[PDB]
Amino acid sequence: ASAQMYSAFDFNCPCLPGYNAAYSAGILLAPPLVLFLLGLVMNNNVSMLAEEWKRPAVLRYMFCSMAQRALIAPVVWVAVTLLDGKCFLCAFCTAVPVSALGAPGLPAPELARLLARVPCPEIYDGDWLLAREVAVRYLRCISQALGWSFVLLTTLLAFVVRSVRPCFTQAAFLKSKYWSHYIDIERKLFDETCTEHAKAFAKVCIQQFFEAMN
Amino acid sequence: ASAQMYSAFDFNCPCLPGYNAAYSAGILLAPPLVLFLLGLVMNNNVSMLAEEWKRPAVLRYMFCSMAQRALIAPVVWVAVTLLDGKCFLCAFCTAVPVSALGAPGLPAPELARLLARVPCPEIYDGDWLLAREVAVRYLRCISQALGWSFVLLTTLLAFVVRSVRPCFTQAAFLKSKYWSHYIDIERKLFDETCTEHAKAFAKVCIQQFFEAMN
Amino acid sequence: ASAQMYSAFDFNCPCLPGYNAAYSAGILLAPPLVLFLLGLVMNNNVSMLAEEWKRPAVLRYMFCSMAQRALIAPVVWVAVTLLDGKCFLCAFCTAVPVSALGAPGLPAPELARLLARVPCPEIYDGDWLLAREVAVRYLRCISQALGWSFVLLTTLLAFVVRSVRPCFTQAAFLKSKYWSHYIDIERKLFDETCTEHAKAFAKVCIQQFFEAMN
Amino acid sequence: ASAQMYSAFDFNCPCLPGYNAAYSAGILLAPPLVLFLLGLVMNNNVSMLAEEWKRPAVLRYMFCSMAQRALIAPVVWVAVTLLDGKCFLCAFCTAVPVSALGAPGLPAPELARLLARVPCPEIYDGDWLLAREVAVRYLRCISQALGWSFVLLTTLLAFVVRSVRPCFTQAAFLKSKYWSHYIDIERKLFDETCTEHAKAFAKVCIQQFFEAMN
Amino acid sequence: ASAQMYSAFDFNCPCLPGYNAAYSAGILLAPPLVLFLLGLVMNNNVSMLAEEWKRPAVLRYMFCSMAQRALIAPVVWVAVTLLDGKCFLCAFCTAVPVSALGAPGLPAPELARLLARVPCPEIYDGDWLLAREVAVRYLRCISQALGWSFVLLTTLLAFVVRSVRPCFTQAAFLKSKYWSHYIDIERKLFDETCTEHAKAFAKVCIQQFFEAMN
Amino acid sequence: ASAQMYSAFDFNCPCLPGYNAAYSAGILLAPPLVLFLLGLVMNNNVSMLAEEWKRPAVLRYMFCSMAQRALIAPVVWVAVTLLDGKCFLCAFCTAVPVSALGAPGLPAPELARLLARVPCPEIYDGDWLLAREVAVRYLRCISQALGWSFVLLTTLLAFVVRSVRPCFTQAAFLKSKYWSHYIDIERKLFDETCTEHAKAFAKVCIQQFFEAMN
Amino acid sequence: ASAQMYSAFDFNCPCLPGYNAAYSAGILLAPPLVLFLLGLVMNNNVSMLAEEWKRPAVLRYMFCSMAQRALIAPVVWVAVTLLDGKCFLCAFCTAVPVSALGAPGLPAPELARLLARVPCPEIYDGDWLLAREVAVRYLRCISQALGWSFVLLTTLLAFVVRSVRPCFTQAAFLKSKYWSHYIDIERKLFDETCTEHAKAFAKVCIQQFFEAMN
Amino acid sequence: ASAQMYSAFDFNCPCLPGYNAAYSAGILLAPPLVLFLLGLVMNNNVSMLAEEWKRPAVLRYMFCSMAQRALIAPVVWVAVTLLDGKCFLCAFCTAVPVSALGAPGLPAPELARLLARVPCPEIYDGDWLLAREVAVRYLRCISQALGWSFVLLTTLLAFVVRSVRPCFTQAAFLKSKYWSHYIDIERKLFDETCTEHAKAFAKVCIQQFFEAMN
Ligand SMILES: CCCCCCCC/C=C\CCCCCCCC(=O)O[C@@H](COC(=O)CCCCCCCCCCCCCCC)COP(=O)([O-])OCC[N+](C)(C)C
Ligand SMILES: CCCCCCCC/C=C\CCCCCCCC(=O)O[C@@H](COC(=O)CCCCCCCCCCCCCCC)COP(=O)([O-])OCC[N+](C)(C)C
Ligand SMILES: CCCCCCCC/C=C\CCCCCCCC(=O)O[C@@H](COC(=O)CCCCCCCCCCCCCCC)COP(=O)([O-])OCC[N+](C)(C)C
Ligand SMILES: CCCCCCCC/C=C\CCCCCCCC(=O)O[C@@H](COC(=O)CCCCCCCCCCCCCCC)COP(=O)([O-])OCC[N+](C)(C)C
Ligand SMILES: CCCCCCCC/C=C\CCCCCCCC(=O)O[C@@H](COC(=O)CCCCCCCCCCCCCCC)COP(=O)([O-])OCC[N+](C)(C)C
Ligand SMILES: CCCCCCCC/C=C\CCCCCCCC(=O)O[C@@H](COC(=O)CCCCCCCCCCCCCCC)COP(=O)([O-])OCC[N+](C)(C)C
Repeated sequence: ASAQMYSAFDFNCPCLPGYNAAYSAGILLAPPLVLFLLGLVMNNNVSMLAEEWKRPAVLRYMFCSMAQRALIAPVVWVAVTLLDGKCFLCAFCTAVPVSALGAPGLPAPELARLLARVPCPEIYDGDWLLAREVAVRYLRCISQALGWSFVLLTTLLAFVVRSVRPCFTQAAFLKSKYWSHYIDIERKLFDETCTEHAKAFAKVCIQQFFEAMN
Repeated sequence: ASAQMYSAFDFNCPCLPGYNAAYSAGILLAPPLVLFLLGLVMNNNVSMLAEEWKRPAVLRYMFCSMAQRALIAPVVWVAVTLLDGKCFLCAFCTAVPVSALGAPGLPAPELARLLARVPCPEIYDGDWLLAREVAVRYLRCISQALGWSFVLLTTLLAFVVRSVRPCFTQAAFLKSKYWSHYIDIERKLFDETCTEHAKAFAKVCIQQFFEAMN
Repeated sequence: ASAQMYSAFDFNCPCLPGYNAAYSAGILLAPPLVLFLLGLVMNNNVSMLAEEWKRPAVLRYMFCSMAQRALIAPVVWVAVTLLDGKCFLCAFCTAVPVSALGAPGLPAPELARLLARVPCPEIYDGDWLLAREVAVRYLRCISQALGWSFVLLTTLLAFVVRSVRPCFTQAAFLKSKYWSHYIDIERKLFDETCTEHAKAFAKVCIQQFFEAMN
Repeated sequence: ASAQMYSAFDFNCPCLPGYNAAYSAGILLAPPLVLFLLGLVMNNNVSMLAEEWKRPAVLRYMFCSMAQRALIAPVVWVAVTLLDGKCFLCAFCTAVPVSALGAPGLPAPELARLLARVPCPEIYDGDWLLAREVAVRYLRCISQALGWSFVLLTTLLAFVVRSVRPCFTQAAFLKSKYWSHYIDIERKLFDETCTEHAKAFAKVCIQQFFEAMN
Repeated sequence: ASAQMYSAFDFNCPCLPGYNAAYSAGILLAPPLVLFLLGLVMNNNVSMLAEEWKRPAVLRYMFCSMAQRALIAPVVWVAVTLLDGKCFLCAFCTAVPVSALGAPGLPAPELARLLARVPCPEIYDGDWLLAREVAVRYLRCISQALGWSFVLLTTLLAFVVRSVRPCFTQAAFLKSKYWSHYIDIERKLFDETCTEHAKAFAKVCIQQFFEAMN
Repeated sequence: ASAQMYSAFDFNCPCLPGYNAAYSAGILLAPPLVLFLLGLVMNNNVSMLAEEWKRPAVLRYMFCSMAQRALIAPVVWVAVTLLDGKCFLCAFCTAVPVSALGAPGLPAPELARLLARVPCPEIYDGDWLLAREVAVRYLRCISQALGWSFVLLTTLLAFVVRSVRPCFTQAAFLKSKYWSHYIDIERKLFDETCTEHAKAFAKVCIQQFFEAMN
Repeated sequence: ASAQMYSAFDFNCPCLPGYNAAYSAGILLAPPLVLFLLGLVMNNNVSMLAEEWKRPAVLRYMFCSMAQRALIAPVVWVAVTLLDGKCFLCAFCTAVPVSALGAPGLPAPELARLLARVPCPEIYDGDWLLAREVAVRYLRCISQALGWSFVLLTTLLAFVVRSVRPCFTQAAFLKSKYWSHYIDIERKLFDETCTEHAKAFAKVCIQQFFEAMN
Repeated sequence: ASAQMYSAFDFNCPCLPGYNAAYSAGILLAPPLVLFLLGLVMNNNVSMLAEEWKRPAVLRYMFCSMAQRALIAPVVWVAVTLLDGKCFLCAFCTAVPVSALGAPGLPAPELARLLARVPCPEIYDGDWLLAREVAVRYLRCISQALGWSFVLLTTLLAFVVRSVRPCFTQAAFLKSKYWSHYIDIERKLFDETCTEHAKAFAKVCIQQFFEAMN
């Protein structure tokens, strides 16, 4: 439910020397933060939970669970961005070593107005000190290697929580389990009494509804 | 049920210096207002609700509920417009800084008749003071950043109503729950009596229908 | 069941100065009128309804209902025509301000024989006083804005009938409800007697059908 | 089951001055007549119906019904032909006003051998007195307007038969209803007796079929 | 099950002056004759039927039925050939009036070696006395008109057999009906006795199959 | 299950004067012979059938049946080859009458090295005595006519076996019918005894499997 | 499950005079050997079978069965390779008769460095002694003929094992049949006892699980 | 669940002489290691297993099983990389024998800056000592041969574990089987008691929920 957005969600990368960090860093942080606290609003175990959490048990449970199953969305929508390589080229294009690993120099301020124009766009000035195909696929390299290094740092970190017992014990987990299926039971518990008691005054008001004219 | 309309619904953007604000602001406000008060007409809990709401309980409920589930359509059809970037370029094209972040100047009134012609269309005059690919993807940038900032302002705002108790208490919600499944019950309550009582005069009039000729 | 016709139903727009109003206004009025009184012929509650409606109750009901559910087809097939913009350009092409918002003039009658040739077709004469891409997408603008203004005038108008009680009361609606499922009941009421009574003379004539030769 | 034939069924339009009326009028009349009396052969209530209809009741029913449900095929396969515009251009191409609404004249007989060559084909002679794109889309206009005027003349006419009582009364309709489900009942009536009586001589001849060798 | 073959079944039309009649008339007669007596071999009511039909009742039935339901395949695979127009152009290309309705003449035998080369192929000699696009779409015209005239001659002829009583009476049809479901009954009649009697010697030979080693 | 192979199974046609007969006749005989004796290996009524068929009843049955239902594969994969026309052009390309029905002559041996190069390939030498499009579509003609003549010779021949009684009588067919469903019955006959008798020693060995440690 | 791999599995054919035999013979032997002993690992009747097959009955059965049903994969993935013709051209390209059936000669070692470059690749040197289209489609011929000759040698060989009794008798086949459905029976035999006995200590440990706090 | 990632997961191959080994070896090791210890986190038999595995039976089981079924993902995502040939060309491009099997030499350091630019990219310098199509499809050869040699080394190695008894005996496997379906049984064991005991205080608190106002 994350990578599908990346198919049609376009990317812009404004080639202006100094706004790049914004639009670059803007797209890598916002969707995670919005995806995180959006799926959290979907789990129905949230509403009353913060209600009684301010008056002064299960105080350390029923919040770690939501924190886990709702924290899979951001970590995937932040890894797929790195592996593509369009979010990284847009940002650090202004800091590629020119005279080496690219020869002649140029003035300082105008150069930033030149090298900043070497993402994907077809408005790049061209020849001097750099060929566009050589600049890219070098920054795309550093992203993907830095990318895979990220997911190792997470998937390994997902091996301790599901293998160690942070808040997984019979202190409140078992007790909180007692809250599991009472509420939905209360849905079909009072509903039968509610639906039945509605039948009490049903026939009473229904008097004129039987027949008369027909 | 919102983004699907944006697939085939064309966009025009009339390159005339002064009507742009209309056609731009026209398309960003109308569909929300029409989508809002259209889904509201779909919920069957609306008809009698305004009926008795003028004679002088549940006065503060049964209207907030409809206001919520029917207010998801506009907020999505107003975010997708920003992220695309065709509604914003059409409007503020007349206020892009020319001499900087774009050099030679020109007369005032004719310039508005020139810069106003730089959306998507292929009738742009061209060279002076601006390249068309540089104008766009700078306004497309400001939209998307302003766009994501919008949805954060909403999805976070969708975290207080579903986590705080605005009109969520046992004052009328429980009482209004008693109105929940009586009406549909009344559908199949009098129907059995109605369908049965119809069988009363059925055999009476059916006398000549048994047989005679055959 | 309306917009699907607009996919393959071609459009012609004859570039002749004076027939345009016909073929333009012809296509915007006829399909509504034919769609309206066609779906009306589909509701089975129509046949006897006009029968007894001329001899001199439910006189103000059982006709407003059909008038509603069968009046959704035209209002949609008349909004989709405006939003496209091909029905409006074909008509008012002869009244676009030339010397402004388009320079040199020309004779009166021949001009109508020129400006009338600027819809979609690729037979337009060309240069003088107007560029074809500038004429269109200005009339396409006025249509869409006028279009959305239409649907607001209707969807809002669809909020009073479903929220006010024009003919929605227990004067004949409840009485007319008594006619609801008697007729279809009469279908399977006399059918069992008819199908049964057919079995009366069945065995009588079936005498020679048992066996003899075999 | 009508418009589908129009997808792959090719059209020819022989550009010969005098056969056009044949091939034009030929394709607009034949498929209706063949579609009409073809679906009539499908309704199983036809066979004996004409049998006893010549020896000298239901004499005015059981033929109007078939005449209705089998007369929907032609009226649709004759409207779709008009709206397309390829059946009309092929016919009246020889009678388009040349000197006006099209300038120099020509000899009479050769002209018919020229104007007759202006349907779709790419063998048109060209320049004089008419541009091919102007001839078509003027005759295509007159067809579609004449087309929609047709379907109004029919769909309105389909509003009197389903709203007036031509042969819809309890004179023979109810009596003819008695013939409704006897015949199919006679199918499974004698079949059980036939299938059963077959079991009579079944075991009789089956004597040598039990066992002996095995 | 007929027109589907016409999709991939290629057509050749050998442009040789004198073999055309063969390959043309060859493809219009053979598939009907093969389709006719092929579906006839599918109806299981054929095998014994010709068996006892030579020793010297139902003598005039049980053969007309097969003759009808198996004669729908050829009549459709012979109409679709005409309407296409590739079977007719291939044959009568040698008899198109040249000097009229097409000017200069030529020698007799070589002309047949020229006009015979004007089907679809792109090896036509060209200019003299005929343009290839004018020859075709004139013979394609005569086919389609002659084609529709055919299907009228058949579908009308299909209105007398299903409306008159050629061999539809209670002379052998009812008697032959007695043969309808006895045979398939005999399938599951002796099968139960056969399957049962097989169980007789089943346990007898199964003696060593119970157990011993295990 | 035959024509599907002809879709992707490529064809080569080596243009060498003297190997053509091999690769041509090679592909028309092998797949039939392999398809024939392959489907024969699929019918489970084959294994023991040849077993007891050599020791010295049903001797003339139970082999004609397999010979029929397994001989439908080759006759279809040998007709589809003719109708295509690529198997025939590849073979008899060396025997097309050149000086007539095609003018100047040439030496004998080199000519065979030329005319042999006129299948589909684009390495044909060209001009003299023959145009490539005229050679093909003449041999493709003779194949298809010879092809349809084949299938008539078979489908008609399929009308005598299914209408005459070659080995269709109550001499061994009825007796062999007694072998029909005993074997599969023997599958579920001893299986119940086998599966049951397995339960004998099941509980005996299962002693240590109940419980002890747990 | 074999030919599907051949769709996307690319082929390389390194045009180097002397490695061709390796990469050619490498791809024709390995996949068979890996497919053979891979499907063998899938049949669950293999594990214990080799276990007791070394300590010193069914010694000649239960291994021939696996050898058959798991030997269908290689024989198909080795026939499809021949019929394509890309595995054979890659190998024997260095041994095509040049001076005949292809004229001028050349030095020995360099020639091998030339003729070795005439597979599919577009780096072939060209003119002398051979045209690339003539070399291929001659080796492609010898493969396909040699290919079909292969499958005849196998499918015929598949007619003796399924028609003769190599290891098909009541010596161990019937005895080994007794091992057929005991093991899976043992799955659901001890499972019911295991699942039941688990219920023994279930209620014992479940004491504190009933209720107390709630 | 492995090869699907290889469809859209792009590949970069940065043509810089010395980073190639990193990006090459980086992509061949990381996904295996991440796929391995990711599927391991999916098997629910892992959590408590490491818990009690540190306090100082089944000590040598319940870890070999997970090690097997979760070690199929890496071995497939490491074989598909070799067979493609894009991971190997990217690495060893700097060590292809130039003067042989490719003539003139060049300086040492610049040469590495040239030969390193001969993967897929279209920035290769060109002519001297090597043609790009000859370099590739020679390294692609060595990969595929080395590739198939790999999978033989594994699939054969997968024949001993499933045919020998490493940890497959009745020492702890049978005992560990006793842990198989108790836990899920404990899910629906205490749940019925938990769901039931919830019904204890259900009616107690439900007192005010029956009726009063209605
Ligand atoms: C068509 C569909 C497309 C498919 C996509 C294909 C491509 C796929 C590519 C890659 C797939 C990678 C999968 C990753 C592993 C997922 C599991 C996981 O992580 O769960 C853990 C998450 O919670 C944590 O414990 C981690 C928290 C670490 C902090 C990270 C900061 C994030 C904020 C951003 C700031 C960054 C700033 C720094 C910027 C550098 C634990 O929760 P869980 O509930 O126990 O997990 C259950 C695991 N299970 C589900 C298997 C059992
Ligand atoms: C193929 C399909 C395409 C998919 C699209 C993919 C792209 C998706 C992109 C983005 C997705 C973004 C999702 C947003 C969050 C939705 C939820 C929500 O907001 O609900 C809230 C809405 O009601 C409110 O409380 C907000 C009201 C704020 C006022 C906004 C003005 C709007 C008028 C316009 C004037 C603007 C003028 C100013 C112009 C700047 C609360 O109601 P709820 O019932 O409690 O919500 C339940 C939430 N749940 C559903 C999860 C539980
Ligand atoms: C993918 C699919 C494609 C879809 C197509 C999309 C395009 C659609 C475009 C258009 C759709 C138009 C629909 C038309 C209305 C149909 C109903 C109707 O007409 O029934 C009537 C027909 O019988 C009559 O009463 C009319 C007879 C008039 C005579 C006409 C001459 C015809 C002969 C030719 C000579 C011409 C010579 C003159 C030449 C100028 C009455 O019968 P009914 O049984 O009561 O009808 C029930 C109606 N109901 C079904 C709703 C209840
Ligand atoms: C994707 C699918 C493609 C669809 C195709 C779309 C295109 C469709 C185009 C057209 C459709 C046309 C349909 C035709 C009508 C069919 C019905 C019929 O004819 O039955 C009759 C046939 O038997 C006869 O009575 C006729 C015999 C006349 C002799 C003809 C010679 C044929 C031999 C050749 C020598 C020629 C030599 C002369 C050369 C000039 C009677 O039998 P029935 O059992 O009572 O019929 C039941 C009718 N029902 C089925 C409705 C109830
Ligand atoms: C997408 C799918 C593609 C569809 C394809 C579309 C194209 C279709 C085109 C054409 C379809 C043609 C169908 C043909 C008829 C089939 C029936 C038949 O023949 O059965 C008979 C076959 O057995 C025989 O009796 C014939 C034996 C004659 C010997 C032929 C030599 C063959 C060896 C080669 C050497 C050649 C050397 C000489 C070279 C010149 C009898 O057996 P049956 O069991 O009683 O048959 C039941 C019939 N039924 C099934 C209807 C009841
Ligand atoms: C659309 C879908 C695409 C399809 C793809 C098509 C292409 C397919 C192409 C090829 C398919 C190849 C299949 C391989 C066989 C799989 C089975 C197997 O191996 O299981 C074994 C794995 O565990 C082991 O025993 C092997 C461990 C060896 C160490 C390898 C190092 C790996 C680390 C990397 C470092 C490398 C460093 C060195 C670099 C050179 C045993 O476990 P099992 O549970 O008993 O297996 C059951 C087998 N069964 C499943 C049949 C019963």
